[PDB]
Amino acid sequence: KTRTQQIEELQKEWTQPRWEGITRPYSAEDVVKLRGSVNPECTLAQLGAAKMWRLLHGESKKGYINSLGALTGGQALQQAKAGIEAVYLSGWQVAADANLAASMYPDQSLYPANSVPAVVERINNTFRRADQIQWSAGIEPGDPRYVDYFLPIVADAEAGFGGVLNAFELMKAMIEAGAAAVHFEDQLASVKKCGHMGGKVLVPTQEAIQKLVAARLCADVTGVPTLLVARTDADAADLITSDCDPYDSEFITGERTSEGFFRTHAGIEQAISRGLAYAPYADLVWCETSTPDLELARRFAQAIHAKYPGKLLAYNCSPSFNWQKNLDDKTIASFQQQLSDMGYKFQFITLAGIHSMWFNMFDLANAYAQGEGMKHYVEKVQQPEFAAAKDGYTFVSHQQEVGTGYFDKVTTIIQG
Amino acid sequence: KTRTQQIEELQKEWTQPRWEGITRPYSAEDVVKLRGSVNPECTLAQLGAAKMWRLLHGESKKGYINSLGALTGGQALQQAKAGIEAVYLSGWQVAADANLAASMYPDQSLYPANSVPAVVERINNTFRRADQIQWSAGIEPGDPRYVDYFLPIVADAEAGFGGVLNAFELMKAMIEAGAAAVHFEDQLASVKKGKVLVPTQEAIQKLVAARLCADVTGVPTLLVARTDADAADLITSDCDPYDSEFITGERTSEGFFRTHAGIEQAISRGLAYAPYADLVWCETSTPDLELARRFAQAIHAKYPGKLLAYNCSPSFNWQKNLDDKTIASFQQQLSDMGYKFQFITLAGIHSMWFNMFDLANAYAQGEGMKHYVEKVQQPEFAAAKDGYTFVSHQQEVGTGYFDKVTTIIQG
Amino acid sequence: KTRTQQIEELQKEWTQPRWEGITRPYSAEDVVKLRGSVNPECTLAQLGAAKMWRLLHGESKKGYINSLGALTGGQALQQAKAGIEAVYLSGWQVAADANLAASMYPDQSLYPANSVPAVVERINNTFRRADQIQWSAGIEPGDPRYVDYFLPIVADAEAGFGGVLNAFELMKAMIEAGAAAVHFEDQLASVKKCGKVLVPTQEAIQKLVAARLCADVTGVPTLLVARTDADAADLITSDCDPYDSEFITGERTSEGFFRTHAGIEQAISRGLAYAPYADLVWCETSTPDLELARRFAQAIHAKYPGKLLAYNCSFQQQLSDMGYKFQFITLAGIHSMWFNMFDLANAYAQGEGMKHYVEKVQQPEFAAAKDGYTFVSHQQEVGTGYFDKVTTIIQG
Amino acid sequence: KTRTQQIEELQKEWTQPRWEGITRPYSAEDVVKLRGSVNPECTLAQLGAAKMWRLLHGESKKGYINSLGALTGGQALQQAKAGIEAVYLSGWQVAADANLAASMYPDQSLYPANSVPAVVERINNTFRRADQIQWSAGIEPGDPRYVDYFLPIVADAEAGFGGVLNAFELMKAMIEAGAAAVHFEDQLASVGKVLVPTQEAIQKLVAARLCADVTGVPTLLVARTDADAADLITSDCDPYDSEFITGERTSEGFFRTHAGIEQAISRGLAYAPYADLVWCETSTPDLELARRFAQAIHAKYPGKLLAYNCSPSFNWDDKTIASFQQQLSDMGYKFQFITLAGIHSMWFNMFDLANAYAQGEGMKHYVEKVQQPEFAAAKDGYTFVSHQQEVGTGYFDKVTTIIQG
Ligand SMILES: [Hg+2]
Ligand SMILES: [Hg+2]
Ligand SMILES: [Hg+2]
Ligand SMILES: [Hg+2]
Ligand SMILES: [Hg+2]
Ligand SMILES: [Hg+2]
Ligand SMILES: [Hg+2]
Ligand SMILES: [Hg+2]
Ligand SMILES: [Hg+2]
Ligand SMILES: [Hg+2]
Ligand SMILES: [Hg+2]
Ligand SMILES: [Hg+2]
Ligand SMILES: [Hg+2]
Ligand SMILES: [Hg+2]
Ligand SMILES: [Hg+2]
Ligand SMILES: [Hg+2]
Ligand SMILES: [Hg+2]
Ligand SMILES: [Hg+2]
Ligand SMILES: [Hg+2]
Ligand SMILES: [Hg+2]
Ligand SMILES: [Hg+2]
Ligand SMILES: [Mg+2]
Ligand SMILES: [Mg+2]
Ligand SMILES: [Mg+2]
Ligand SMILES: [Mg+2]
Repeated sequence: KTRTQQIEELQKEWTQPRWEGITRPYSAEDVVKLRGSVNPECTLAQLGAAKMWRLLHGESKKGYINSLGALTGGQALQQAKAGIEAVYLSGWQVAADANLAASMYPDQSLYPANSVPAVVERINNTFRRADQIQWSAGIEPGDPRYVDYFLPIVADAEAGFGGVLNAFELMKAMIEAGAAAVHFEDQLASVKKCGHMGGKVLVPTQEAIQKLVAARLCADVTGVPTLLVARTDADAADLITSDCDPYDSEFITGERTSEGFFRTHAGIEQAISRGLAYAPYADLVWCETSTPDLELARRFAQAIHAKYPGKLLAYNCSPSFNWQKNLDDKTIASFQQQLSDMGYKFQFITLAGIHSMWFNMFDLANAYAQGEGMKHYVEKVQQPEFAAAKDGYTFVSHQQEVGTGYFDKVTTIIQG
Repeated sequence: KTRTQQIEELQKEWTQPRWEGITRPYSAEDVVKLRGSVNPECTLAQLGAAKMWRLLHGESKKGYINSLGALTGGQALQQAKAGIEAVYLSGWQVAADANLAASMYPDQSLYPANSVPAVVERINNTFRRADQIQWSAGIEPGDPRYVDYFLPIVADAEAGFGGVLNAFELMKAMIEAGAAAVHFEDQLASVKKGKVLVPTQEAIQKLVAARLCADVTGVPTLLVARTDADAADLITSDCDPYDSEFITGERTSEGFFRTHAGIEQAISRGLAYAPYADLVWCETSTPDLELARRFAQAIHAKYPGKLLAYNCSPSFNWQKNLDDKTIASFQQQLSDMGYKFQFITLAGIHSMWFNMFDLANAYAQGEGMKHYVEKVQQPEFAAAKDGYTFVSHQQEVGTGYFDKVTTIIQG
Repeated sequence: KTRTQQIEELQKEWTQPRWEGITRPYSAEDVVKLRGSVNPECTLAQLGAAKMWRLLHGESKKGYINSLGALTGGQALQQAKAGIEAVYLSGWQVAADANLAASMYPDQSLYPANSVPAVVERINNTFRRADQIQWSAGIEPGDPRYVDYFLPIVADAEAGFGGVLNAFELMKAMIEAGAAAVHFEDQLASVKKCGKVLVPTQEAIQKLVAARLCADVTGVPTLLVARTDADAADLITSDCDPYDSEFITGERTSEGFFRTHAGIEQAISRGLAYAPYADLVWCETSTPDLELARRFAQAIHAKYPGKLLAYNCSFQQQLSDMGYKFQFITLAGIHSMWFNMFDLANAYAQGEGMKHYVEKVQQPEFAAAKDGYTFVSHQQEVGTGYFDKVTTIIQG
Repeated sequence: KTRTQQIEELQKEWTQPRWEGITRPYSAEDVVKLRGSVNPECTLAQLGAAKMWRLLHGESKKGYINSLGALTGGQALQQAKAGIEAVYLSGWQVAADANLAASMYPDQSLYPANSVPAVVERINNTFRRADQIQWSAGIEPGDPRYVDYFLPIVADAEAGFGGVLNAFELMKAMIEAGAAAVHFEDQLASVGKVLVPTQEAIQKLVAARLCADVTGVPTLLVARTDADAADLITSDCDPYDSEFITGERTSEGFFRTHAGIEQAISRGLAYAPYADLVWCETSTPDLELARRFAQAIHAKYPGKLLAYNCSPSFNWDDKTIASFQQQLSDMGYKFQFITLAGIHSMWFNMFDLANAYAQGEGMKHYVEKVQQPEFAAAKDGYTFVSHQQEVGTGYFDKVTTIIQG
């Protein structure tokens, strides 16, 4: 395709409804000059981004997408079998038990920058195998047992691991691996303040914006309409690294710490001002929260929507607290539905996969180690599995689940 | 430390009780010429082997070690916290969800040969973090709240991924990562159509190559010889006269020779591998007591006290029969037969995959937070009384430890 | 695309000239059932295959492709700049200084099976960068200074590291990483007893088939090179294949291997058996011998006229006339690297340090500039200017 | 070993000559509390650190150590056979052709942080193999042909890839892989170059020293300053920098400073008490410029080890070109190195070879450019002529032999 042809096709694409309300501080010619003469296709990223966009605009089963953090390809596989519509890939879970340094870390961006994309690839590879198994058995799209295994993957890009070029390279790796959406945040975890009423440190609004622009540019160069999730940690961060951006002057207290940080007035107002600033550069806005407060959620949503009506929002929980300690059972039950009616169409439990995994190993192990080992394995795992069969669980047939049937057909064809 | 002194040491070490009944077809001098002038220490491998040996000879709580396959450092950590004494690292689980090709594979040796070792390192790194957290908090060995995190790791080396040098290099990767014990099998999974065995002498050479690597590194790693002869009715060649009684003479189109699958063949291989390994294992698909008693009696008629290992996948609805009473005492009856190391190979993957399915099937339907509270958070809070500490997730992964490191540096 | 539709597109493509004379023991239907509902695009593999084919059928500059083994993306970069048309990726070099076990090994298939594909990926990434630098600076295709950086990569899959499924997975890795051609051999390197050991003919054929099936499943027309080590191997693992009976003496070794009559006659029967399943046939050799080369070629062409051959290295022109259209020195990259490092360091260690660096490297680099060598400007070569543009665009 | 014994041994060790002039803002008890009850041995790191220290204190052949940037284990191997006493591992070379993202990058800390440590491991493994070959052939320390393959490795940690914890973890990976020395800098390539406040740069040097102490290995720490060409600084939080801070702030919010040898010297003097070596990065080779820095450093810290580099992006009179490294040695620059020697050697020669080869009469140029010169060099110690042996074919043949009885 000629350069001029590529420029014209982009200019036209940015007029499409997918890009309504999105701001780009660069031109189509800027994008096309960074591509090179050959631009490799990223099939899974293309499919994931398209699918995610549709689910967020009327095709989800419940009107909203609710996800659970997953740290292995196999956890994501079971989610797809259970009916989950999008996979959430948590950086925290990766730091603790699935990173490339092969170490257990706390959530402070200590792992090698290419660790999340590595997990994205594992998940997509698992999805491909399942799809192959299914296709080779002749079960085709639109069959009474046809499971669509390619769930869009939402991945945690932390703060980009450095400057704008670092965020640019990480975005590229996420896309090449097949992620459907990526989230960037405005706190600098690498410099969290120690001691004295310390905590998370924000970067100036402008710096956080350049990272979103860096991720959008990389996406545009590759030609995939990847969803960009702008996250703000300003609700709880009362420290900023600098006062260079006039937009933040109203939250700057004047006091300075020994590191050179400037104190700010933390709270929903600062969160709202970050939310509004990132809105035109992202497809989804997320305001990090630590408590299940429906009223605060409404307020945050109303504020963003007064300026950007219909803007898509995301809502999380780790969860770090005891929901039952904070709320009554009926509110716990209708929590996600209420959020959805406020505009939170993407909701998730960030650490569900690790809590699920670690707790169940502990539970089985604890009984097993005391004796009567096989009875515990039978009562805690096998019996529950047989009962789950009715619901779509097929791992009871463990050889087939991992491709044994698929590879047998390969073998038979080769020696055919 | 010089060559002669190294030679002298080895010779003396081999007269120690650890090596009783063990045959090595080479010399101490052969071992030392393969070492180099500098031989890096393997602290974790050393500690795990010595501990694993002690547990198998009287220091285990129940008289036997019962394990569960783990595929993440975190699963292992929870086992350590629950009182498990050794970690079993299954090749099947790695092929399915934790290998270096980042792909889901069936159990046919398709993943890159350095994958199990990578998981060993992950596990030991998880244990190193837990131990540091504990130590930083002032809790030391002897202290009643001290938890010994360095559980010996038993790893799956399949058939070595090639010839003797491949097996030699794999053993080496295993030891440098810190495995305490390693198992090698006599089937050739790269051709599973049923299972296919290699000649008895070929299997023995792989065991020899593994033992040689360990002696070169200088670590007493435990070697587990596994035989798949109970289910293998094919052999690659008739070159070994030891195998002639099971070879009928019939050859298949692939050039393989038919044999007679059964405990008789299993017994023959077990007897041949015995003098070369610390433990002997006859892989089974059916957890069957009479079969197990028959195998152990056979081995023990010839090598009294030989330590055995027993596994189960286990197969679907296997308990479908044995009465509940046989199911509950199953592991104790085995221990009395000599099976001191028992393990459920796919426990970890079943545990993980099923629970994710269970949580997600309910959550995808609605009332999402209720299901999370009822299936996870509530049960977690109730297990805190038993030693589960992940209820406080930030402390578990080292936030407190690293915050302290930051503090020492800043001030 | 529909299953049936996919099946039809496959039947039709197998009638095209690209596949004349190639045998496939399976059906299109078989191929399609293994694909899945989604088959990711492999852009670089497609381009590499299409280009390697065209170069072998009239578009090379000299009527033949001569390559040099490369072990780093940078080495490949310099080759592209100097005018080479195809990159040769040696497994021996990978085993010695570029494998995923991070160790130095002899050539005995000791390294992790995904190691070669990892280097294929590095080379392709280096090429993408050079291309981006050139494109971002305006130089477009057809420019009097435009260098086509996407050189087809020929990579060594050894014996596929195990059975038919491992070869299948290895081929998949090669293709996903962007290889244009891959070679499989009939010796079992993991068993070189204290010479070479061949596997029955049917076994080597099963691997060629597995390799071709994966390429067909991916939809990429990757070139498959069948290599035979039978010219020097006098040992075989088994006598199960009737086709090999005439070379088998009956003598058997302590390992249970059968002695065979090695020589060109053994190489010719393997060459002939593999011909229909491969795009190129290669009978590995150690010394340049035109008469031997002429004999192997006449024997293959008597049954498969036109069959392209590969030649492990006016010498070159006659070979080319005989059909040896792909010629290469497998270990050039490592000899080039280690020798020059030794040269430079030997002198440097003695004294007059900067003088030796200037005469052995700087001066010569300067003279090189006139021939298309651009690394004298190393900040630019590595993309400092490309990322400068990225930065500039993001910040305004 | 007891917590108490550990603290005690640690204290006595800090009074040893290895540590004179070095400041540690933390106590022995702090170190031991971060260790864990089991502390795995780091054999290669111990050997390389001890050896590097000895070389720098009289045991080198020429009075100074001159190195060349290497990016593959094989390149290091040839340096060992060539007489080089220390291996230099450049981050620039790693960015361009040997990083874990498998991509070619400019030198702006864009590659995965565990990339350099991965190359350290490759180099040490190659050395292990070369040593095994030798030992298995009966050759031992003292044999007229015995080569000491374990050269200390000097490795580039750039700026630690983040905050103090990233720097801590990076150092941990360098030591576990077996590096003998590591360099950290005060610029922010992630951001001409921008410097960080002096206290921050120092915090990274302490983070690295702390990890080494916890591991129990006396690793060498090289403090590098980029202040000779840096006119920007991220903040004015450190009074120690106040005199170079002009007052004019940039649009990014960075502050302008007065760049020059005077800036480098103050960074140089501020890092001295925390590093084992001090290095003031340089673009142009000026002896006088190098003399002022050295003298200036020594006024306050007599006999402080200094390091000096050459890209050389340059284009170097012949007499001064030939005595250059001899003169620096006299100023106190005991560790000298050509950072990109490795990549230019490799890339240029492949260009030279391929260029000739592509034209025609290929076999001819290969023989003339590589093979003939290799035979000629065998005389001087080059052994790759016998390539099967160099990589261990003979060592693995012995293994096979012992195994099959
Ligand atoms: Hg892509
Ligand atoms: Hg603090
Ligand atoms: Hg990009
Ligand atoms: Hg600013
Ligand atoms: Hg919020
Ligand atoms: Hg939530
Ligand atoms: Hg070790
Ligand atoms: Hg070893
Ligand atoms: Hg035999
Ligand atoms: Hg059995
Ligand atoms: Hg069992
Ligand atoms: Hg692909
Ligand atoms: Hg394939
Ligand atoms: Hg056969
Ligand atoms: Hg030949
Ligand atoms: Hg040649
Ligand atoms: Hg270590
Ligand atoms: Hg450390
Ligand atoms: Hg400061
Ligand atoms: Hg300087
Ligand atoms: Hg220099
Ligand atoms: Mg996160
Ligand atoms: Mg297994
Ligand atoms: Mg090869
Ligand atoms: Mg550097």
